[PDB]
Formats: sequence, structure tokens, C-alpha cells
Amino acid sequence: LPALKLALEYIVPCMNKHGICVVDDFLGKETGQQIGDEVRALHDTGKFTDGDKITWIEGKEPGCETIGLLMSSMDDLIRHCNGKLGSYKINGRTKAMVACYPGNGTGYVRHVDNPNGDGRCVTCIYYLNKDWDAKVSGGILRIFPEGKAQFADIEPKFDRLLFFWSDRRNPHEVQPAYATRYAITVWYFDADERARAKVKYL
Amino acid sequence: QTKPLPALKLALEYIVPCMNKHGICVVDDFLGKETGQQIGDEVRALHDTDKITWIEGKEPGCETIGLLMSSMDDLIRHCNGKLGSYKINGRTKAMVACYPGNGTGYVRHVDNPNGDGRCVTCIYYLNKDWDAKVSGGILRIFPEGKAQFADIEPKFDRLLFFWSDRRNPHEVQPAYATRYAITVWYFDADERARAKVKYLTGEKGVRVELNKPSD
Amino acid sequence: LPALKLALEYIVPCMNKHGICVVDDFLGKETGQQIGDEVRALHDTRGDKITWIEGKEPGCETIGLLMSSMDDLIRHCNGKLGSYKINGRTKAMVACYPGNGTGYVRHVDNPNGDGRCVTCIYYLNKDWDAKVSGGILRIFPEGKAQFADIEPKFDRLLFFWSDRRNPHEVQPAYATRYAITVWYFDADERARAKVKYLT
Amino acid sequence: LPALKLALEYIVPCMNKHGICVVDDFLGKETGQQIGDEVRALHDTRGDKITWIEGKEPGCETIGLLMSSMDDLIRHCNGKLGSYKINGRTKAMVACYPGNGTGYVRHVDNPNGDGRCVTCIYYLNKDWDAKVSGGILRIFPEGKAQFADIEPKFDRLLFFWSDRRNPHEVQPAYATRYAITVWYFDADERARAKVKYLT
Amino acid sequence: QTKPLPALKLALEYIVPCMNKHGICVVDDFLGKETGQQIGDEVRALHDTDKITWIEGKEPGCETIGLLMSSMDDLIRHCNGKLGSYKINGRTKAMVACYPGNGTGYVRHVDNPNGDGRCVTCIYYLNKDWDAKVSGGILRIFPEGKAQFADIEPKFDRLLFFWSDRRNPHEVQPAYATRYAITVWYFDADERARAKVKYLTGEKGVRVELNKPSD
Amino acid sequence: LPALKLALEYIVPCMNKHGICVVDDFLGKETGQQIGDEVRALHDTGKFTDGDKITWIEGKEPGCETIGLLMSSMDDLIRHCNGKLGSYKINGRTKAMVACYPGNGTGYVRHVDNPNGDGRCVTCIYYLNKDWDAKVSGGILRIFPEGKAQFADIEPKFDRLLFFWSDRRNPHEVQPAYATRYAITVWYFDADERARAKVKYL
Ligand SMILES: O=C(O)c1ccc(-n2[nH]cc(-n3ccnn3)c2=O)nc1
Ligand SMILES: O=C(O)c1ccc(-n2[nH]cc(-n3ccnn3)c2=O)nc1
Ligand SMILES: O=C(O)c1ccc(-n2[nH]cc(-n3ccnn3)c2=O)nc1
Ligand SMILES: O=C(O)c1ccc(-n2[nH]cc(-n3ccnn3)c2=O)nc1
Ligand SMILES: O=C(O)c1ccc(-n2[nH]cc(-n3ccnn3)c2=O)nc1
Ligand SMILES: O=C(O)c1ccc(-n2[nH]cc(-n3ccnn3)c2=O)nc1
Ligand SMILES: [Mn+2]
Ligand SMILES: [Mn+2]
Ligand SMILES: [Mn+2]
Ligand SMILES: [Mn+2]
Ligand SMILES: [Mn+2]
Ligand SMILES: [Mn+2]
Repeated sequence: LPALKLALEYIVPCMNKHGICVVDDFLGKETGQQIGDEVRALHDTGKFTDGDKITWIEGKEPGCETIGLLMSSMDDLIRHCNGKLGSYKINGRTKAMVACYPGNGTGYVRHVDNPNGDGRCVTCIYYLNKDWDAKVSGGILRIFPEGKAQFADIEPKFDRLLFFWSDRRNPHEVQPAYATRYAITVWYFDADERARAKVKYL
Repeated sequence: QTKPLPALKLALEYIVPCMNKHGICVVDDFLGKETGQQIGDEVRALHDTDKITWIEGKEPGCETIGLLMSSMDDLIRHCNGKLGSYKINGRTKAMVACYPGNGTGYVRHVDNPNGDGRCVTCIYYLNKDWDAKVSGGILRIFPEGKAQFADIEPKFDRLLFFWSDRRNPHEVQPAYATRYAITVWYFDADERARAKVKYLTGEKGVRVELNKPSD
Repeated sequence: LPALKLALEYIVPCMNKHGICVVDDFLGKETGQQIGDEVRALHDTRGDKITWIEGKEPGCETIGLLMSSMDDLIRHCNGKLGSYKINGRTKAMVACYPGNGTGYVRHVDNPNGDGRCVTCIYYLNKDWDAKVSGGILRIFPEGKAQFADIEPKFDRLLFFWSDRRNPHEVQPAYATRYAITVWYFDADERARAKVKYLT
Repeated sequence: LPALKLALEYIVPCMNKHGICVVDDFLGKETGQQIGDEVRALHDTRGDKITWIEGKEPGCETIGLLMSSMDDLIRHCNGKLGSYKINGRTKAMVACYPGNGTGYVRHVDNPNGDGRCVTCIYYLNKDWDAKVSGGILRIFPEGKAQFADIEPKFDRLLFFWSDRRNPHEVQPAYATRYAITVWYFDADERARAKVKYLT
Repeated sequence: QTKPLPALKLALEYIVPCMNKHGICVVDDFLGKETGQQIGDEVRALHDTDKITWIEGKEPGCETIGLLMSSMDDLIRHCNGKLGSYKINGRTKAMVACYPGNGTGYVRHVDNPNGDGRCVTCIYYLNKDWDAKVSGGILRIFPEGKAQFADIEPKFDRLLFFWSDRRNPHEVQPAYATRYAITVWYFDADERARAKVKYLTGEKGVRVELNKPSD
Repeated sequence: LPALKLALEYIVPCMNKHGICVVDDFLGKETGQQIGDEVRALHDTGKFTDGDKITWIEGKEPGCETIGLLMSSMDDLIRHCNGKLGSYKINGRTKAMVACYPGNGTGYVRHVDNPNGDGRCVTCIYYLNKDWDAKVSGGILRIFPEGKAQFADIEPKFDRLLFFWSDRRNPHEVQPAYATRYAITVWYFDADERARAKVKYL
């Protein structure tokens, strides 16, 4: 299951078909647990902006190589879909939103990542909660594809990667959880949208 | 053999009042393990011989399915005109459906919103030993104008009745294992007619010719 | 404009980009008046009245004309209209609405896939000021961040998808209203519909 | 923790920032058990059962105790609790829920301003695994982009606004459930309520 | 004088069946111009002597308002137990309300969702010569489980009846001129009782003392 | 009715009360019609980005002095509310979104200007449609204040200025219109929100 294959053979169609792509075992046990620890590190040192504990990583951070690995690893796959994903000309990506979600019975109401057209067109999420039994611990992502007669409960299973369109096509809510959960989110811009979105400023 | 079905008593003394009061009626241990597992096989067979398929009941390798349908009919028969104001004159084929276990769920919806004639939805679950607590697949019903709602388990050998119009909206929680169910809709004499008139059944129509004579 | 041009250069793209298409001055005040007269006369032989017309019936010639000219447009869009293979049609729903002060709740024509894929409406209300008598059709094209109010303008023709893509509500009217409606079936879908019924 | 500290240092701010406040280990497994026994015994003299308790009745002493200790918390929050002037209370709604597989539809306690401003619930279900038996209370704090699932944990006390600010639904239970509920009235509001009724 | 009111015929032959069938009933030219304009003055007077006020009917300068109420009662009286299954044993005071003309509207809502005893909302419009086409203020009702909805004009000397439970949700379009209306709710014997029991009326209560004896 | 008065005496309270402030006759007939023409100018020359004809003005544009007047005129009022409007520390503002709305029966579904927290906290709109009879031509703004039992239909009357919070508190839809209408929209940032919103990028 090589790199460009996953991209042009599974992602692109599965995405242009439904608008949701799941990828199990993206980096492997050892490589994943690595990030798994590397993220728990940041949970202590500080600089964690924003309960709702999140923080933004650029990849070249002090000692956060593996997070950078993951990021730069996703970049490949998205690059390998150039012009294939809808009419979207994808170029840049936000910094990695490494987030530690509370898990105290807290859930997040349904919403849309990019309803205004702020540029973000492909949400990309990585789950790193080792042995996160969603059957008991809960904390599942639920997506309601606009105009479809079905919906999907995606579990934050360990070492799972998830893609979906960020616009009004994918409204989604997150069932609450009872244990602490970690996850890394990333968005990708459409060259035109991200640009048009910038004429507002000075 | 099959479990004895006192269709008359079960209709008049239980199903009818239940339906009238609540609009939802469950009947467990409908055909017994013996017939149930059998239908299990019969349906898992058609898998070979989200996908569905329609059955009249006479098809080969579908004997017990036709049996199930005949039982459903047996129950609706002894209801008479007591089951709501509806006069049930007929029904659809049996929708034998294979639902996948990929964590897929079904949005809130209503079987018959347009008024196409269907008045009573009827479902039968044949999943041998299905723990809804483990695999999910629960069916959530919201009885219109009530302060409660109900999570019905797709328990093995369970039969489910409910009105199909705006009165019973429902969701289907995702399942994490393949699941099987047979659905049937009963028609109200009048509504089905006006439906056929209004072209809400897709049965009628008018041919559109390839061309017309100029002028 | 010829039917082919109107079809291929206007209707097909308008229907693909939006799923809603208006066509003003379809048959001209000349023929439109006759269609109107036929209908008004037809509905003299206070809720909403509807009588289905084949087109061949007496005193319903011009109605049939309208239907024919509709079918031609549909012929020119054959294959190019969405992803549908249209082979069927419904009788002309000649409908006389009350105009008392009651609108029709927001809904969708074909929610369960009964075969119908294109709703096609023709208005006959001469000098109908929507800002005075109302009866406006509000459509909410699913997905699009805008919505539209279509006025029952005389001699107006209106196409739109029948599925969940175009839910819509009718604003109340304060005067007698007339509108002929037809639906078109997708060859496959309508056939897939019949399957559930007994032989 | 003393009632005053718990009141002024925890409940008042928690109620102001959110309008929802949980308090675990309110009376301890010691007294909680007795409250439970009183209730369970009380409900032996399959839909949901409810019997209102004043607290003074026989075999309902400990219930009354719970009520008292609730009132004290309310006394310590006097004036500081939202913008309400609490002067009244309802009898203890001792409720036994079925646990058959039926939840209670999403709703709001006080939608028309009947006087009630604070819903206050105390759970008595020993060793109640919400992940096995369910019966969870899901609240949607209006305005906030999050929502919460409150587990009917034994000896748990739960405060929340009764108005449109906190709509909420109860997940179905798969075992017999017990929960005592009380509401508090805002002096003005409840008085403004009576006005509409005849002398 | 006032217009003759055949309360008996109007109740039995029109209002009752109308209500039962649709759940909404309008009665125009209820009291005639004479009494109508009078109530006009009577209410515009209380403005002096979004604001509201409650009236029993006996208040000075409210004679014709009490009259209006007595008429409403007259009509509901001759309904008997025919008006739904409800047994109307009483009602609220008359809510005389002054609605402002600042382009303010009222969200979709339901008078009695909790089940507080109110079963029938009753409204009377006294706006001398109000063109709803010009100033708006229309009341839109959505009869639960129906394919139509209705825009009721707050026409002068108009009386309006409808169920107050989940069956009749409604919106009020904004008005661009001051508007006046008198509302009244009738109680169902049973529901009001269970309501008083459930403390849904705010009437009952329990005193909370300033302090308690320590220990 | 001087400048700082309108600000601290009417805006701030009316805003902290409801979250919607209307101001009739902001610049006056002659001064308003001026913008009224100055905007119709741009409708021809070009450079109108984005039917839905809109364009972004910085105020110092060629010959667009009066638009700049309006912008710089609003700036005063918002400056005169420093720290008074909620807990919002307002600093910057987007470029003026001068928009020519179609008016062919087109309406805009209800929405929220800033549901994600992109910085914008105060929507400010100026209407310049001379004698725009909304009774006939229509095209009215309808706002549904979150948690309130009433809603408001604000007419785009000529020379009217409108303020409202942009976040989830003010969902709003626009009734369709039948004639061409022009309007100038502006947003204001909360120093903290606009800042936090920027950690995403690189
Ligand atoms: O900044 C934004 O627009 C923004 C950020 C995050 C976000 N999402 N989406 C799904 C999240 N999630 C939470 C737990 N599991 N998943 C989550 O946090 N959506 C939008
Ligand atoms: O064609 C129709 O009208 C139609 C089809 C399906 C359908 N439903 N609803 C809930 C179903 N389900 C799935 C699993 N367990 N239950 C199911 O099959 N209802 C109506
Ligand atoms: O059978 C159905 O579901 C069904 C039938 C008709 C219908 N339509 N369509 C357009 C209508 N209209 C336009 C102006 N006044 N009325 C109208 O009533 N929508 C749905
Ligand atoms: O009268 C009313 O509207 C009314 C009454 C009770 C009520 N609540 N509140 C908390 C309940 N609950 C908690 C766990 N199981 N049930 C519950 O049923 N909500 C509203
Ligand atoms: O207290 C209550 O339950 C209560 C109050 C008001 C109310 N409504 N509803 C529509 C009203 N209206 C306003 C103008 N024309 N009609 C009006 O007054 N309904 C119920
Ligand atoms: O870019 C954005 O997020 C954005 C831009 C504009 C916008 N709004 N709001 C009200 C508009 N309008 C239209 C007619 N009358 N008013 C309008 O255009 N909302 C959000
Ligand atoms: Mn998200
Ligand atoms: Mn269904
Ligand atoms: Mn329609
Ligand atoms: Mn409740
Ligand atoms: Mn009301
Ligand atoms: Mn906006």
C-alpha cells in the first residue's frame, strides 16, 4: 500500500464520491505512539494557548520532530491529489492544531468548519489515543453529509487519519467523552478562496 | 416447528389498542428460534444467490420468508377496521435489506410524508443473537406530539409496527456489524387511490414520443 | 428564440448550475390568453380545485399545445439535462388555487424517489401584481446560500428539480390563481419505483 | 467543604459562567444510602412514578434533610445567584423512572415564565454505570458551542437554569432509576405569574 | 347598539365543527363598528390611565371590554363538551396588549407547550380600519400536520379561536404602526389541575425561610 | 445630536441592551446622495470582484472621497465606544464592502457573520438607496437575536446606518428584492479574537 497509490487510488475517488475518507494505520504502532508521547509532552511545558487545551505547531518545533513527520507526511498525500479533489487548487495549509480535548462529559455541537468561505476546504484529522475504546470511553465524530440520507460515526481510533470537505457539505458534531483524548487537526486552502478571503484586510 | 400464533387475540386484545394509543407496537419472540434462524439462513442465502431486494414470498429458498409475511398478514387481517380509521386493502412486497456494519447511520426521516398510501410500516429483525448494546443499530422513534421517545432494539425474532405518516419520525443509530431486516408497508385503501391519481406511486405515466410532427 | 436554442443555450445550463430555471414569455400573450380562457372556462363546470388534463379533451386544445411545446423543450435537453433519462410525463395538472389567505407549507415534490425528477409549471395569471395579490413561490435550493421568490407572472414557465434539492413554500394569495403543472419521470427511477408493488 | 464555601466559591460562579453546576459527593454515601432507602421503600406502596414529598412526612426524614441542605446552599447564594431573588421552592419531586428503553424528548423546564428559575436534581443510583444502563441527561446550554452529558451518579447534585437557556433531553435507561427534583422560584416572576389568574 | 349574537347557533353550527376540523376558527364583525370603536377608545384610554395589562372586566372605563369578554364566554358556553374532548371550567383575565409599530415581530412559538391547562387561545382585534397589506402585523399559523398554513389579518372587530397546545404554532409578522389586541385563554378542567399539581402555573409554592436552626 | 453623544448616549446602551442599533439620517440628503452616485460610478469602470456584484474600498480610492468620508465617519463613533461595547477591545476594521445586490427575486438564507470567531464582532451597514420603498420593492434585513422572543425587520431605508454584533448572537436573513439595491458593509475586530484567529497561519 504505497504512498501515491493511497492518494490517487483511494483518497481522490472516496473523497469525490462521499466527501469523507478514513485511513487506518497511517504511520504504524511505533511511529504513532511516538507522536502519542511527543504530544503529551506539550501538555506540561506550556505555551498551550486557549477546558479546551489546544496549541499550534509548525512542525519545526523544539523536539517535536514526529508531529512534523505526520504533518509533512499528510502534505505528500494532499500534494498527490493536485487538481483531482473537486475543482480545488490546493496550495497551503494551516499550522497543525494539536488539541487535547477535555473528556469530562463535554461535547461539541454540530457546526461547519468553513461556512463563510475562509479558504479551508479539506479538514484533515489524526487520532493518537492508544487503545481508545470508543465503545466505553466514547468521544465519536459524527458527520451529516449535506443532501445525503445517511450519516457517519467516525471513531477516534488510534493511528487513524480522516479527510473531509470543510464547507457546508460536511456539518458534524462530536459525541462527548469521559477520558482525556488527543488529536491533531489540519486544514488545506483553495488557492482562489484563501485569496479572495484576504481582500477584506489591509 | 413454529410458535403458535393466536393472531386473533394478539390483534384485538393487544396490537390494535397499542397502536391506537401509542402508534408503535412491538412483538417479541414472533416465530421462535426455529423459524427465526431459518429466515436467517434464507436471507443470508440471497446475499449469494447498503443493498436490498424485494420478495413476494413464493421464490425458491424463501419459504419461511413467505411464512413470515403470511404471519404479518395474519395479524393485520384480524385487526379489521379497528386499526385506526384506515382500511387496509393491500401491501408492498417484503423489502429484505442487508445493512452494513461500517458505522453508518440513517438520518431522521418519515416513511410516507407525501401521502402515497402507506399507513403502517412493519419490520422484522432476524439477527441471531444481536446485542444492541455492543453492535448498536438501534432504531429511535419520536412519536409526534409526545414527551417521550423510544430506542427499539433490533432484537432477534422481533416484529415492529408503527404508523408511517408524519406521526412517527425515526433515526437509525449506526451498527458495527452486518445486519439484516425485512420491511413491509400496508396501504390504506383511499390514500393509495388518490396517490395513484396524484402520480405519487410512480406506477402510472404518459409516454413521451421521440419527436412530434412539425406544425 | 427557437426551442432548440432556448433549450440547449439557456435551459440546460441554467438547470445544471442551479436546478431552477425561469422562462418568461413562453407562448406569448397571444396563445397564453387562450390557454387561460380554456382553463378558467374549464373550472366552471372555496378550496383549491385541480383537474388533470390529457390535452386531447375538447376545449383543452391549447392546453395540449402548451404540453407539446413543453415536451419539445424536454426533447432538446435529452441526455444533457442533469443525469436523467426522461421517458415519461404526468397529465397536465390544471390547478385553480383559492386566494383566500392560505399558503402551502414548505415541502419537496419527490422525497421518496417516486420517479419524478423535473417540476415544470406554467402560469396564466394576466396582470398579476405579486406585490398586491401575492401567491409567490419561494424555493430554497439546497446547498446554495441564496433562495428565490418566483412570481406567478403570466405566460411564465418554470423548471426545477423535484428531489430534496429544491424544497419550497407557496406564499398566500389574495386573489383567484391559476397554474398548470407537469412532472417528468426518469426512465430508471420510475421503473425502480414500480418494483415494490405486487403484480 | 462547608456549605458557604461550596456555595460562594464554587456554585455561584459556575452558575453564572455556565448556568449548569454539578456537585459530586453532596451528602456522602452515609446519608445518601438512607435517602435512597427512604425513596425505594416509599415507591413500593410500568410507567414513570412520581410522588411529591414535603419532607415532614414519616419515613421521609432524610429526604427532608436533603431538601434542607439544598435550601442552605440557596441561602448562601442569596442575591449573588444570577439576577434572581429566590423566595420559594417546590415540594421534592421523588421520581422513579422505568428504565425500559425510553428517553425523554428534548425540552425546557420553564418556557413561559411560570416562576421557576433553578432546577436542582439529586441522584440516588448506587454504582450506576451510565455506560451500561444509560439514563444520561444531555443539556444544550443555549449560546455555548458545547453541550454536556450529566451522569446520574449516586449522591450527585445538579443545578441549572430552568429557562430557554438550558434545553435538555434524557437518554433512555435500561434499569430502574431514581431521582429527586426541586425547582426554585424567583420572587418577582412567580408573582408576575399569578397575575393572569382570577381571584 | 351591539350586533345580535346568536351564540347558540354560531357555537354549535359553526365554531365547534370548524375548530374540530381545522383547529382554527375566525369570526368577523363580532360586535359591530359601534362597540368595536368603543373598545378602541376603552383600550387607548388604559394607555393613559411592548406593554400589556390584565382586565377582569369590571374595571371602570372597561365596560365594553368586559362586554367583549362576556361575549367570548357566551360563545364558549354554548360549545358544551363538543369543543374537543376538553371540559372548559374557566379562563384567564383578558390580556389587553399594546404592540408597537417599530418593525418588531414575534418568533415562532406555542402558547402552551408544557401542558399548563390552557387549551384554547382567543384573540380580538380592535384596530379601527387596519390594512394589513399596508401596516402588516399579520398572524401566521401553522396547523401541525397539515399541508397548508394561514395568514390571519388583525382586521378590526375580528375574533380568533385556536388550540393552544403544540397543534398551532404561529408567528407574528412585524407591524409598522401601533396595534392593539385582547387575548384570553380557556382552561381544560383536568390539565389545569395536573398543572397546579406539577407547579406549572406558578400559583402554588413553598416558603424558604431566612435561616435554619444549626444542626 | 452631536457625534460623541450618539456614541455614548445611544449606540453603547442600545447595543449592550439588544445588540442592534439603527441610526437614521447619518450624513444627510446631499451628503448621502453623493455617495449614492459615487457608488453607481464603480458599477461601470470595473475592478468589481466576485449576480453578486461586490468590491472592496479602502477609502483613499481614486475619486471615492465620500465613501471614505462615510468609512472614516463610522470610525469616529466606534472609537467613541472604546471599552463600552461589551468586553470588546476594538482596534481595526475590514475594508468597506461596497456591494450592489442584484434584486431579481434573490434572497440570502439566514446565517451568522462570524460563527467561527474570525475576529469580526460588530457588523456596520450603510444603506444608500434613495427612496427605496421597501413596501413595494422589498429587500428587508431580518434579524433573529439569539435567545430573544422577538425578531426585527430592518428596512434598507436611504441614509440609514445599522450596527449589530456579528457572532452567533445575531443570525439574520435578507428578504429578496425586485429592484437593484446598493449597500456598504463594514466589520470591526476584537483585538484578542482577531489575534487568536491568526495563529492558524504561517
Ligand atoms: O477553528 C475552527 O474553525 C475549528 C477548529 C476545530 C474544529 N473541530 N472539528 C472537529 C473537532 N474535534 C474536536 C474533537 N474532535 N474533533 C474540532 O475541534 N472545528 C473548527
Ligand atoms: O423506502 C422507504 O420508504 C423506506 C426505506 C427504509 C426505511 N427504513 N427506515 C428504517 C430502516 N431501518 C434500517 C434498519 N432498520 N431499520 C429502514 O429500512 N424506511 C422507509
Ligand atoms: O404532489 C406534490 O407533492 C406536489 C404537488 C404540487 C406541487 N406544487 N408545485 C408547485 C406548486 N404550486 C406552484 C404555485 N402554486 N402551487 C405546487 O403546488 N408540489 C408538490
Ligand atoms: O415540568 C417539567 O417541565 C419538567 C419536569 C421535570 C424535568 N426534569 N428535569 C430533570 C429530569 N430528569 C432528570 C433525570 N431524569 N429526569 C426531568 O425529568 N424537566 C421538566
Ligand atoms: O403569555 C402567553 O402565553 C402568550 C402571550 C402572547 C401571545 N401571543 N401570540 C401572538 C400574539 N399576538 C401579538 C399580536 N397578535 N398576536 C400574542 O400576543 N401568546 C401567548
Ligand atoms: O463575508 C461575509 O462573511 C459576509 C458578507 C456579507 C454579509 N451580509 N450580511 C448582510 C448582507 N446583506 C446583503 C444584503 N443586505 N445585507 C450581507 O451581504 N454577511 C457576511
Ligand atoms: Mn470541526
Ligand atoms: Mn423508515
Ligand atoms: Mn411543490
Ligand atoms: Mn427537564
Ligand atoms: Mn401566541
Ligand atoms: Mn450577514
